[PDB]
Amino acid sequence: KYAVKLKTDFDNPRWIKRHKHMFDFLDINGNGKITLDEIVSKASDDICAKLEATPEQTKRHQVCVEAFFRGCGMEYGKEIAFPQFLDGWKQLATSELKKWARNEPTLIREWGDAVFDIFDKDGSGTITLDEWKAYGKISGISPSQEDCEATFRHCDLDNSGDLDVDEMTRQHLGFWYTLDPEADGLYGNGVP
Ligand SMILES: Nc1nc2ccc3cc(O)ccc3c2nc1Cc1ccccc1
Ligand code: NA
Repeated sequence: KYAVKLKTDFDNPRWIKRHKHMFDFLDINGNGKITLDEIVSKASDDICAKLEATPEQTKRHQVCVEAFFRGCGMEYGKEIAFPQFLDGWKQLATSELKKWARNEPTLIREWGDAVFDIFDKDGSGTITLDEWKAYGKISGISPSQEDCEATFRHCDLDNSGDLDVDEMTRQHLGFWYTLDPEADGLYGNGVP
């Protein structure tokens, strides 16, 4: 009655290969295993150092990356291979889509909040192309300057050509969770 079907396509190779691409990126030494320890050191503490984020921003960012990948079933001290990684993404995505439909806070959005906070010079919550290019290179999500520019042509921008968190979070829902065709090309040619 009150039920609505959630947009998912977890059996599609295009969604599987998206997270396989990122898993290999996390799998620095290419041994097929990753840990939450490495994610939080690389994907958080080391990004915030290069971005010169404040200590509190560094802490808040760590809390959000920590919580996000715990929603994937990862815990400190546990090695994780891709099959488990992808099964956790199925659970994470399904959970996140329900929270979103119910207007409950989502891990993807809070992660986005922590990132935008680092680039919130004036408090209006804007990310400029130049800021994104720096993030994309430091986080490794988008080192190519061309890809970063494609991301901004792809996204809806404000009057200054800038980007806000709601937009990027809605893109992320389509790109990482549901495989919405509207999110295709979010990172240009950097991520399939
Ligand atoms: N910066 C990222 N870092 C990673 C790192 C590993 C990932 C592994 C996945 O399987 C899927 C996505 C990612 C990932 N996605 C982003 C995008 C993002 C940008 C801004 C705020 C929040 C997220
Ligand atoms: Na590894």
